[PDB]
Amino acid sequence: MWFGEFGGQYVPETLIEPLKELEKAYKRFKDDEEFNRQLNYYLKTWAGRPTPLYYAKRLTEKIGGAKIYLKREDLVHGGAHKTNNAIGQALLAKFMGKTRLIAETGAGQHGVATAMAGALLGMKVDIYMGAEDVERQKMNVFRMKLLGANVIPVNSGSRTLKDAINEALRDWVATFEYTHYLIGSVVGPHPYPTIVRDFQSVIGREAKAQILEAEGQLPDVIVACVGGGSNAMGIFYPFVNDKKVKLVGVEAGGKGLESGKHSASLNAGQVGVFHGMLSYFLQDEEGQIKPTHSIAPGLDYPGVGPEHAYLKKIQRAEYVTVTDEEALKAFHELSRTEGIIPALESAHAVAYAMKLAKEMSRDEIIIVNLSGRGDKDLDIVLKV
Amino acid sequence: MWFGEFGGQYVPETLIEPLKELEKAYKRFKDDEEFNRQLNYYLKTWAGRPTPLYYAKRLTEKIGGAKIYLKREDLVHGGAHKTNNAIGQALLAKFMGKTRLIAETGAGQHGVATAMAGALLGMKVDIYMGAEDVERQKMNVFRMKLLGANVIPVNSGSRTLKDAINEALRDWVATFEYTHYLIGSVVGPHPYPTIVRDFQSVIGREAKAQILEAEGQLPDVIVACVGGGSNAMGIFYPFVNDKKVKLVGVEAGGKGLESGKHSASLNAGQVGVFHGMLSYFLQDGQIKPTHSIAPGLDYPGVGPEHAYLKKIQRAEYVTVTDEEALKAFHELSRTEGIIPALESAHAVAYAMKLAKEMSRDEIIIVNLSGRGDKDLDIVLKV
Ligand code: NA
Ligand code: NA
Repeated sequence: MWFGEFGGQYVPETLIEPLKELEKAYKRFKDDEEFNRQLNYYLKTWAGRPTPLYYAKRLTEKIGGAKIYLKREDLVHGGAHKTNNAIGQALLAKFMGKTRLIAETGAGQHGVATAMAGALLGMKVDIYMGAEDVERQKMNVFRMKLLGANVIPVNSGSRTLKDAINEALRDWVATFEYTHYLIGSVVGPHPYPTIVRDFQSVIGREAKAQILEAEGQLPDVIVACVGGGSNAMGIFYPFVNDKKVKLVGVEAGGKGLESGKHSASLNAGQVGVFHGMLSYFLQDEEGQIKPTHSIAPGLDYPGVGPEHAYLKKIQRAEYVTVTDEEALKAFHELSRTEGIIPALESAHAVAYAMKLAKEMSRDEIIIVNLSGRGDKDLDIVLKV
Repeated sequence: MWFGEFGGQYVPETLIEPLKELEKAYKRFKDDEEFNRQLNYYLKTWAGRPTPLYYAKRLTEKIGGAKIYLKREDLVHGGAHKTNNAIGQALLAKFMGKTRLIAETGAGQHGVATAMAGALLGMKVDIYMGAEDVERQKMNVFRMKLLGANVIPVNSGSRTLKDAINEALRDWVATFEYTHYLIGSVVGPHPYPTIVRDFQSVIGREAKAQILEAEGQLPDVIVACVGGGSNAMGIFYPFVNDKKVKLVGVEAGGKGLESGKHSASLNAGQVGVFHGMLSYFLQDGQIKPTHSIAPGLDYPGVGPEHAYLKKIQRAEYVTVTDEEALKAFHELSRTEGIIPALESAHAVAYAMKLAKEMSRDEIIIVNLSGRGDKDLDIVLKV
């Protein structure tokens, strides 16, 4: 439940029953032979795992320092690592006898991954999304409908993510007998931060075997962007006990940390309670979740998962920030130099790895988690 | 250069030398160990090959006849099978010592694939595109520029694909010493129909191994959409000598064959010279305008190797309308959680019809040539 002092289950009493049932089901199935056979079957034949580990030779030669490798999550079905968790949890729900998935979504990217997994597995899908966010992300709303999901605009309160979370929780209280609440990052009350990390750990397990095959040794550094923290935990987790492997999470610097238009919760936030967890949040003087900004839609989440708060505390991972401008430069540079258009989220990680590689020697190795592809971001990059 | 009575090399004398040199280099590199090592290395690490073969269980059960498997070219880097050929030819060009790639593009899809492959290999990329198509395809043009390519609008003639083709040819005449002309389908003068087929044949080779692993037998039918015909040849070719495997090509029926607004060249075209080859093209003597809701099926011709397979009746060619393709687009999205390319949706639509008339122990593989992210704006605007 706890990662040092971070995590917990800060929920109304009514949710203790569904969370207990979910934890018991997860304990039973997580190492079950049949459950894992079906999960591996869907990951392989539907999602296209394993994803390759790509040596960005041109980008490496240009910078003239460490070798940069890219873990190609951009190639998973849907174009984002989110799929790995959507499948795992949707299948877990099916094994629990659930017939319905619900989820909240801010950018709509988790909404899409949940819709896709629900369609795959023949489940009903209802997605809660703040009305202001429905307005900003019309193509993701269309995608979800195309995939058979029902998008429910949340018109109450602030009409944003926090209002969608509350409606999702309220729904789940009433419908948990047949409905699974599918959380999209390493956030939420226990057991979700653990479950999501476990379903993303395939990223790091593949990358470890791939880098040993390619180079005969572990990486010197692994760099991943951090929203809620799921792609970063997924690639980090299998290396945590490899003491010499440096781990770097990259948060959204937005328009600058001084500008207050960012989403760097670890760097600039404070300890607080939200979404049923004790972790770091960007929140105002009155304890309310405060406005966040990134050019990358998926880095708008106002907090960060408790396992990252813990990793920062014990100094096992370092956490840095990259601005909108630096992420944009990296988005262009990767496209031109390697013919890979990255997600703006992932471009934050590419940006930082480019700075880091320059200092390091040529025999050293950086793996960047390329968490998604940038087709989704073409509109806004063209606008800006 | 010939596939029965189709194919050939209908070019001016100025292009004979470049084509001979390409043929000679291709013979030298196609079975060369190092060339193939590097090709497979890029296909694996950069493009993500092999693509999976997916059993569409829910779609199968819903229709209640044959098993429907999908060869998932939608998961290749870029979202379309075009990447396989773009990497192949770009690497060939590099092994020949070329520093520059040119190509023509209609919807921008081959232009994007060429631009990606050129970026990968450190080559200069110029893309000829008709000015009418440039105006209609804002996002693909942007993709191409974002990938480091230069888009050269063509304002000659009717400002369409045929004018782009003619401009690209004119360029290659001048620049061939250092420029490779990268043709995007199984079309053009020899040796291009052969080369592109050979670079797409990886699709069928994987699919053969994958279906034997899953079902212990070859499929009863293979279904693929046909524009110029590269994704179809890629999946067909390794099964051509497996006599019991039925091969079906699906052309764009558009608004309907009787409406005349379509791109069904095999079905309704006549035999003639166009783009340096003898094959079927849609005509009025002149090139006729074509239509499909799928941008990639708007090519007025078809590869000579399909003309040939049709004539000897090794493959059957059919058509599917815009409306049928759209129904299948929606159906695959809802039922399997895969948003297909509108091109690929033609194959899916036909496979769903055919599946209903077959037994539950029979097997269909559909080539899912690409993903549908690129078509969302079209489908919403509809
Ligand atoms: Na955050
Ligand atoms: Na045609």
